[PDB]
Amino acid sequence: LHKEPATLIKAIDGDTVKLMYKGQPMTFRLLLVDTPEFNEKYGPEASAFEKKMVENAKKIEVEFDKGQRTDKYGRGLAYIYADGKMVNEALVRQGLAKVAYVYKGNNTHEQLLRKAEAQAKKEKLNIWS
Ligand SMILES: Cc1cn([C@H]2C[C@H](OP(=O)(O)O)[C@@H](COP(=O)(O)O)O2)c(=O)[nH]c1=O
Ligand SMILES: [Ca+2]
Repeated sequence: LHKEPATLIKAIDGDTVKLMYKGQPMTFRLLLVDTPEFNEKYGPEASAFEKKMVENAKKIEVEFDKGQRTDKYGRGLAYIYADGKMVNEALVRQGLAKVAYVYKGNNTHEQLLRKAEAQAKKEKLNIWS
């Protein structure tokens, strides 16, 4: 897997972000996670968390997995990094996302994220409280 440059356009909610990638605007959906919708419990906090993470970054990077790179809605499917820290992993680690939508062939970081989820749940953080 490879990290590729991109620049923030707009944080959208806990697990979607608009980025400029290869010079084109696109909505990215974070692989292997599910945050609550903004209307649900911890939704605003997931949104706020993702936003701060990408807005504070000097460097945003996109990492595609080995399988499909866009979903059925045209959203990019990637791991997103903020100054080298994976946003997908961080959300799970804080108990602001569940590991979710694990499809064969786009699951390189599954076991890393499940480990973070186990730590969040142990700590009774946020959605696990
Ligand atoms: C994360 C991810 C979501 N999706 C699709 C599955 C779901 O279809 P449905 O919309 O039919 O439920 C939807 C979940 O996205 P959201 O959690 O953003 O709503 O996005 C993929 O197809 N591949 C993926 O890797
Ligand atoms: Ca969601």
